[PDB]
Amino acid sequence: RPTFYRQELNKTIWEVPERYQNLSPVGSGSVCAAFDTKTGLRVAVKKLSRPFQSIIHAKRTYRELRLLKHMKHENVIGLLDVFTPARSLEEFNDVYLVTHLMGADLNNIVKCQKLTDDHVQFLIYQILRGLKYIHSADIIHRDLKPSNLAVNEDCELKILDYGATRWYRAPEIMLNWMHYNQTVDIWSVGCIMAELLTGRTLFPGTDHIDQLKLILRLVGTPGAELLKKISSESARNYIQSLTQMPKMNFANVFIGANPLAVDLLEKMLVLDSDKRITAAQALAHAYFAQYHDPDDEPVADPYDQSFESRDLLIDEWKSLTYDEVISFVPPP
Ligand SMILES: Cn1nc(C(C)(C)C)cc1NC(=O)Nc1ccc(Cl)cc1
Ligand SMILES: CCCCCCCCO[C@@H]1O[C@H](CO)[C@@H](O)[C@H](O)[C@H]1O
Repeated sequence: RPTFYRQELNKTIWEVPERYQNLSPVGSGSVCAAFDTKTGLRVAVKKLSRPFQSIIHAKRTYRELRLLKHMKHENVIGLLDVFTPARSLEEFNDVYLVTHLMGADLNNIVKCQKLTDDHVQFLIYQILRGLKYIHSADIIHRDLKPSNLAVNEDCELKILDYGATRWYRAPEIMLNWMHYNQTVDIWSVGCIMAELLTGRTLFPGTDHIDQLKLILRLVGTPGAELLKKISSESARNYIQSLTQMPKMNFANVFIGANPLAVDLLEKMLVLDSDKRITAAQALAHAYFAQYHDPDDEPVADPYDQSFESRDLLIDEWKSLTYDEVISFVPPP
């Protein structure tokens, strides 16, 4: 066990190994930047907020650790370290997660820089590349947005989840469809890409209902073949109540964009989640011809998610989380 030192950052208490120094708050779980004395690189340390307060927090904590420990991809957050100041399972109450500090997030990059088409190609390719991997483990991000994308000075990108958000969310979520295919993340990609192309939020809704109305104005109210799939009659005529919108021609919306980008946007921003391009299909799209390599777009090892169906006690979840901390092997 390393020696742990205590500190206070925004009234919050931080006990970390001496390995990490110059802790400076970045986010509020709360996130600090730090200097890793072992490797000489800048890291980000997230302290989990009250990780075992309820059964639901506790399962979420286990979920987070298990997830991060599995992610081993260039375009997805990777775990460098996980620690607790506790020496036993009995004292165990805090969890800290360590990852490589990429200098900025995608929102704080697009806030001034007008990106070129080549930027869009490369940034979107990377998002789709990490998503191909995430999807292959049967994981859905569910909250993809520019603030959940870390970018370095080479415009290399990693997908993570730091934990309006609605601006990038699939319409079938905001209407609790329940199901969700993995192309909910593809909808979010379309929203991001559109914004990288125009420099403007695509659907900047003021609230939940404005969000949906802005969406329908672009993509149109549901076609016959979509309505054909709606099990619930309540839902079916709630939809058939809303103003009947024609689908917009995207070429007439993204006026000066690369016609291949417009074509890809059309395949991503389809209302019917069954008709949406997948991550793997999108990688093979001609828009990314300069970046696509079918032998360097890897998929994930099998990910055992059976815990998700389990209903356990706080101490059980807590205990399983502790085992995962102890058994952690850092990357090379
Ligand atoms: C919950 N979750 N889901 C994912 C995906 C889906 C991208 C693999 C990633 C994560 N979790 C995180 O990305 N967590 C995290 C940990 C430390 C820092 Cl400094 C920032 C973020
Ligand atoms: C305004 C109404 C637009 C929302 C239409 C939802 C289109 C998605 O379509 C549905 O999505 C589910 C996602 O889990 C799939 O599992 C269903 O089988 C599919 O039919």
